[PDB]
Amino acid sequence: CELCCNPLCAGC
Repeated sequence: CELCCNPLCAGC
């Protein structure tokens, strides 16, 4: 998620 690898991460 710190890389926004998954767009459903918070803030992505």
